[PDB]
Amino acid sequence: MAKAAAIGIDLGTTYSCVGVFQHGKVEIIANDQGNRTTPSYVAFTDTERLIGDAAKNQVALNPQNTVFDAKRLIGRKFGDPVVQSDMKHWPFQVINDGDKPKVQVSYKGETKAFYPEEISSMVLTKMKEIAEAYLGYPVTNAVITVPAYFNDSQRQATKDAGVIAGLNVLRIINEPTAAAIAYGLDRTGKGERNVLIFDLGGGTFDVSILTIDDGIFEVKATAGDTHLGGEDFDNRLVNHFVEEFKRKHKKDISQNKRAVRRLRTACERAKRTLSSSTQASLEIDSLFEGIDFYTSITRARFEELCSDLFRSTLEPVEKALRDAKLDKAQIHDLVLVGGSTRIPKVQKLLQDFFNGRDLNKSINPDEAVAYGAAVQAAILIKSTR
Ligand SMILES: Nc1ncnc2c1nc(Cl)n2[C@@H]1O[C@H](CO)[C@@H](O)[C@H]1O
Repeated sequence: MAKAAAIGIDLGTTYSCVGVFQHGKVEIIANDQGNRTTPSYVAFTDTERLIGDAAKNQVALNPQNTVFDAKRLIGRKFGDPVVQSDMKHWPFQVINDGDKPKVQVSYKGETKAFYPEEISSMVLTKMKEIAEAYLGYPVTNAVITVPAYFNDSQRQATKDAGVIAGLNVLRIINEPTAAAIAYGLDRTGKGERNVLIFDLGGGTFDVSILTIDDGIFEVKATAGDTHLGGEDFDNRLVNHFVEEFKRKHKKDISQNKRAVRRLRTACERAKRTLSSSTQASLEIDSLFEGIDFYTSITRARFEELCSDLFRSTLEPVEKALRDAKLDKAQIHDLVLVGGSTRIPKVQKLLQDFFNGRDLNKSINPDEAVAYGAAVQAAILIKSTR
């Protein structure tokens, strides 16, 4: 029953996803708000602790006590220059507890501090409860994914997050490996298969090259930009609309925090529409000083606004190919991961770079990692019996 069941969890920097392999198919499980992905956010309020959508929805009102980006801290020392650099951009407090970072917040009127693995365990507990509500029984066995470049300390702290969350961690697997499993790229018989995973998420960009020799995976190269993702494209749209509002009304909205946030969420939505329509409309009632902001933008203008950012995704692709000592024609498969890979210009740039090649994109890119993890969790729990 529950002991013969296992889930696959993609514990992402900005969003998390949970899947279950049953009756010959993967089911990506929708949360209680009907969403197939859940924000990796934890909010501490005057009455409760919020996780996911409810935590993301109140981030504007409670920025000091809304934790996100715990994956950027997990398994790291406080003195790490990555931690020191990132801390300058977060609205929550990061403290030092014997060279280990802790996030410090106000919860129910009291000062509390949490290890990154305790924050990630609250995200994992939520994914576990989402699976349990779908299945009708508690599931405890899980496969949890991590980036291919995570070292032993980051992998161990992720497994610790799983234990705190009440999960039996069957295995910690690499995100590009789970994505290759989702597409069945390890079941092509004999002979070495070279796979490139192009993973463009909400806040990070990763390129991974894997060799699959008779079911055995080997990471040949990892490249990317830890500070490039979908949110940079939302911000390019924000700057455009701030300049358009200034041209139409001769008023600068940039300093009004509420106006900028409402414009930001509307921009994120319009950006998503631009992946399937050639135009999107913004409909903001009383954006600033009682002025409605009803406008539109073409996909052509959006592509111009992010042109340099889209083109920059090809430098880590070339870098990974040189590190792996492989030419483009030596790559057998191209896999898309992350919601931002739905952007048509991004697909066109990657396809043209690989000389007109087909892309593996039939599985929802923001769900491919959880899909593969769910497949692996089923194989692993079956072998355990
Ligand atoms: N249809 C889409 N077109 C463009 N961007 C998208 C789309 N869906 C998501 Cl999610 N994202 C973005 O992916 C990230 C999460 O993986 C977020 O930045 C989200 O906006």
